[PDB]
Amino acid sequence: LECHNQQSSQTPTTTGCSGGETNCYKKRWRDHRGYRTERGCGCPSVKNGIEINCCTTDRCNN
Repeated sequence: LECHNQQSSQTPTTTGCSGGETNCYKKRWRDHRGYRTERGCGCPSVKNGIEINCCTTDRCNN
């Protein structure tokens, strides 16, 4: 279980999940004054048009 955390490019870090958590997520969106991005732990959260990708194959945030 190992995932990295590159909050909005900026700087990529390394933070895996634990305590009953083992799911990586890759969500991002850009709207009128509302662009954000997060890729740490998650999975449930999808819609239409935004960008979302869940993974859990040990180091799958590339």
